Amino acid sequence: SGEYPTVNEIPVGEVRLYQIADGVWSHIATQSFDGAVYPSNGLIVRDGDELLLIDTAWGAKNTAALLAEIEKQIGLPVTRAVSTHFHDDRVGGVDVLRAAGVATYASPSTRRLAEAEGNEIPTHSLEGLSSSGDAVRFGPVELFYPGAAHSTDNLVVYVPSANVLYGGCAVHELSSTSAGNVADADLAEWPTSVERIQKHYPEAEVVIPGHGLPGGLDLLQHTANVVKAHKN
Ligand SMILES: C[C@H](OC(=O)c1ccc(CN)cc1)c1cccc2c(-c3ccc(CS(C)(=O)=O)c(Cl)c3)c(C(=O)O)[nH]c12
Ligand SMILES: [Zn+2]
Ligand SMILES: [Zn+2]
Repeated sequence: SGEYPTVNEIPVGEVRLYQIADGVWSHIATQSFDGAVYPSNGLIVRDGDELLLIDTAWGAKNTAALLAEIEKQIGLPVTRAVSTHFHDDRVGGVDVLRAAGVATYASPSTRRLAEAEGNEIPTHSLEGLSSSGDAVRFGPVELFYPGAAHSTDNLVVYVPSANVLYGGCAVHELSSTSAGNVADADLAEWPTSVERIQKHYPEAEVVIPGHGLPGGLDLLQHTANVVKAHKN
């Protein structure tokens, strides 16, 4: 159909790519957790004759499959990866990346939390992101720390060439009916963090959530709405 691929269409272990814009893809994979199956997204951004990866494919074997799919579909080497928070859907697979020549990065907050939780740990620390509203450049993207939301360390990623906003797990898809896995969330700060994203990226054309279908800037307001209803 060429439509964005949904949880039931992706067996656990296989990875899909979806072209978002020129030089921008999402990657989609599925994983089992606590007896249910979930999709999750990441991003790929062309960086000259190399690629920048945002987030793993949620597990070691999924991430190996991601690398194979990139080779098949794109054929440029992944040289760097950024993980946007410490959960396994973002860092699970960092060891696979590190053994495939990829330099792995995350904020110091993410690295601390990953280490404390027993999740895989990116090698390199991203300074300059410790206060909400902070932004830094990283190859063809901007990394932005909006404040605590889904997690206290969550980062969002903007692709200025294409006006693509990758919200990661701080942003939910339009069909969502709850705020996802909130165990490490700050439901009270989340709307404020989303407002910071809205103010900083008003020209975003595509908004990609951490899980589920991309859309437009409405994903941000919807996220605030579902989080408020969850807190309530
Ligand atoms: C890998 C990730 O682990 C955690 O978070 C986690 C938190 C604490 C512990 C305890 N040490 C362990 C693991 C995770 C595991 C399993 C599921 C998720 C979901 C998710 C996403 C969407 C929906 C549909 S929705 C919006 O309509 O609710 C749902 Cl149900 C869940 C999300 C997310 O929200 O980012 N992260 C998910
Ligand atoms: Zn998470
Ligand atoms: Zn998530």
